[PDB]
Amino acid sequence: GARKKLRLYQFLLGLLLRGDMRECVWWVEPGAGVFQFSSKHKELLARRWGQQKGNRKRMTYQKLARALRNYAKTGEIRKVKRKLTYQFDSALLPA
DNA sequence: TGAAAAGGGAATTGG
DNA sequence: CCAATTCCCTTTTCA
Ligand SMILES: *O[C@H]1C[C@H](n2cnc3c(N)ncnc32)O[C@@H]1CO
Ligand SMILES: *O[C@H]1C[C@H](n2cc(C)c(=O)[nH]c2=O)O[C@@H]1CO
Repeated sequence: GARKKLRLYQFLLGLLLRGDMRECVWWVEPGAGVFQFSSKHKELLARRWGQQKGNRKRMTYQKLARALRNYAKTGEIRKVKRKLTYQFDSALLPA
């Protein structure tokens, strides 16, 4: 009996779709899947991610961005050439 | 002028 | 052994 936990891209996509923590992350170009983190309030979302996963240490945005870097391999999220800006693969977005 | 932002290697670990 | 987590290292920017 192995318990399921959220993946980072799901956590973030759920935040965006529901308009939660809109002070910490927001759509920049929603039709294109492009979103961006708040420069001042991103660590609050980071801590919320750590709690969500029940990790032993406090989650910081450095460790969160470090995690996002690995998605370059599988392609669910890529970094965009804009400050604290990222992009979801379009197969995660409606038509 | 140092915090922030951007990369990175790799050992680790819950499940 | 995935899917991050954790820790540490770098360079570049600019507020
Ligand atoms: O101690 C040096 C460096 C520091 N300082 C702060 N902001 C600076 C900019 N924009 N250019 C150069 N030096 C900067 O103050 C002293 C120089 O005035
Ligand atoms: O492919 C490897 C790793 C895999 N493995 C090992 C262990 C200890 C575990 O808990 N899960 C798991 O999938 O088994 C193969 C042999 O070690």
